[PDB]
Amino acid sequence: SLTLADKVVYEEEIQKSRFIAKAAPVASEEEALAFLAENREPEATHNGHAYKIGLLYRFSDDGEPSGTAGRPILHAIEAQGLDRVAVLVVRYFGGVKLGAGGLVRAYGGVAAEALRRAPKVPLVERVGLAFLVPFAEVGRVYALLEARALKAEETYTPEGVRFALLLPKPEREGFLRALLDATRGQVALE
Repeated sequence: SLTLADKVVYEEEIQKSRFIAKAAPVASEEEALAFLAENREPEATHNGHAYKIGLLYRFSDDGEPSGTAGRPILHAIEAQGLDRVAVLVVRYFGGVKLGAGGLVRAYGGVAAEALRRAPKVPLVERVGLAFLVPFAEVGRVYALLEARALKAEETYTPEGVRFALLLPKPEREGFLRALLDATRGQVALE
């Protein structure tokens, strides 16, 4: 999954209605509601929104016909493979009715455009690994760590060196395989 690397604002007029999409990365529901509260415009016709944080998601039509604003925004977030993102779409009615179909395309479309234009970065979960290395294998492990640009907490004991490492979840498997290979399996995973 990708998340936003900065906040973005994108405005577009559709059949005279003014749509302003404001998006930001959010790592907790507290942050999502804080962002929405700060960016909502009280005198707008509607402040539709949606956000996704892992399994947690939320969407709101704020008065628009049910299913025409909130879900389309959430679908735009999901369609671009984003997570830990909140999107608000402020709307100022301009005198021309868009119709349910047009609303779905407007809210979803403007949210999608804002998300496409925003800078994005991979959403990575940091995880830890710990293992005990016999003294005969320590040299090979330090070389491996250097070779993979990894730094670890080290504890020297009578049975060898205990290493504690933090790294991206997607890289955990590759590292353990590299470790087991460099030491020919002579290590105790903890």
